[PDB]
Amino acid sequence: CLGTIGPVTPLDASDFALDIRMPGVTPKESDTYFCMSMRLPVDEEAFVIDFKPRASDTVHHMLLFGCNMPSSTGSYWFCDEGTCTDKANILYAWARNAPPTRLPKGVGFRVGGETGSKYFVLQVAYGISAFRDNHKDCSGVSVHLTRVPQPLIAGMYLMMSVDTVIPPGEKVVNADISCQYKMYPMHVFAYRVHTHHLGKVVSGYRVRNGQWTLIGRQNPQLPQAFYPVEHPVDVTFGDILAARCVFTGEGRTEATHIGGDEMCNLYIMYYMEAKYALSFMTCTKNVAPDMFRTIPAEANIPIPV
Ligand SMILES: [Cu+2]
Repeated sequence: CLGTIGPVTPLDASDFALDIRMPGVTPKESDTYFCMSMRLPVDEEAFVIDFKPRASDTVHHMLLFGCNMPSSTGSYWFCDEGTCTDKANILYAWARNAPPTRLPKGVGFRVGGETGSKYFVLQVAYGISAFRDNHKDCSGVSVHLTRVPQPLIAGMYLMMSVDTVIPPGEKVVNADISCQYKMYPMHVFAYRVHTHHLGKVVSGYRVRNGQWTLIGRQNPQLPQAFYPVEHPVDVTFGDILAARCVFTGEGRTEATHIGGDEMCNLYIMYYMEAKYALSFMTCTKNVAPDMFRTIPAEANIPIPV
């Protein structure tokens, strides 16, 4: 917190580093989520091509989002209040002991410009010793940006459930998500799963001509970082993306709805060739419910915490 680093560090003619660091916060109670924003210093298009975590020891988890309207203009805030008022687009997730895993060579997220995010929003989640004379913490992430066009553009394919209810006691409830893919090819290289306490497992697949290829499979009670996809999965025009979240209602007194409460989110991080690329994409439907009768057995086997 006596760093001399400077928020923008020029690197060479076309690149700069952005240091995104909590402005000296004091985590009070445990499980505390703090948020801060950082404006891109350029107006034109740039590419985020690398990330370096600068985490304290006590930092459990960090997320980085791109958006155009952070939820506060304050120095920092509590993320309970929200991340961005507009769509918060996840770019990066770090968890202690997870390998955060790198952007592949030639891949960048596109920001700035007419259609790219104007701000980053950083979230830092703290795990706290009750002495320390109000310790100041400046955890965060350094971001590497370039104005040199990248050949491959990263983006997020967000699958989410909204139609499903968990009746009390049911032990096993499936929430299924599926959409037809109709863009240029995307190549999936990482995934993140999100659910609250009732989630057991979250699985994502590419389905082509009735054959299922796993994108990724994880227990959402583990740290919600981005996990790497072993061998990147090409998703192409005509494929279906399918995801299933497995819930419990055991110990529940009343029904639980999948709506912010429970959630079934699968973040599929991809790249696409630059000239055909888009930054986002979402599925919020179950268009092919019948196909889940053929889902691989593995999508139902638990992954204990
Ligand atoms: Cu949630």
